[PDB]
Amino acid sequence: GLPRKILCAIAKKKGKCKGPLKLVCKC
Repeated sequence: GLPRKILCAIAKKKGKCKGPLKLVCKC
């Protein structure tokens, strides 16, 4: 899988960030 920093770039661009990514990246 992709790194949590790279997943977060996509998550905040699409507007879909959730646990654990939301806690990890502070979305």
